[PDB]
Parts: sequence; structure tokens; C-alpha cells
Amino acid sequence: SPADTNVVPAKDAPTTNSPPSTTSPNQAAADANQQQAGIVSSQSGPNAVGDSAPSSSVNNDGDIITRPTSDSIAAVANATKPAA
Repeated sequence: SPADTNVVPAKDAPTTNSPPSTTSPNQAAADANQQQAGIVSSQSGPNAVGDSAPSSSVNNDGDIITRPTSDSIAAVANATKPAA
């Protein structure tokens, strides 16, 4: 069968289906990945209560961020511009 043996994880595979949530990003991205995989939450018992997945709203440091890092670093750099 074509395109069947060479299945690899796609682009940004931990942080593809991560929804933009600021409440609990690791708790919500694990649930959005749980239903995108097709697994019903009633079929899984305690395996779906406490779990975490990499979200796009969390940096490499443990800090929940709204917009990305390059335009959060740019917020500090655009505010720190004295008149030349």
C-alpha cells in the first residue's frame, strides 16, 4: 500500500492540535489530542484524568504565553527605544 510504511510524525507533532487556551494549557492540549486521536473519553478511565501534552502557548521555560516568543521579545525591544 502506498504511503503506509513510511508514516512519520508530521510538522510540529507535539504542538499541532494544541488549542490557544490560557487557563490550563497542558491539561487542555492533552484533551484536544485525546479527541483528535479518536479515543472517546468514556472509554478511558483514570488514564484521561491527569495528563499533560506540549502546548504552543507554553515556552521552553515554564511560563504560559499568549503570543509567540519572537513578538514577546519584540515587545521589550520596541518599548526600549529612546529617541536617538
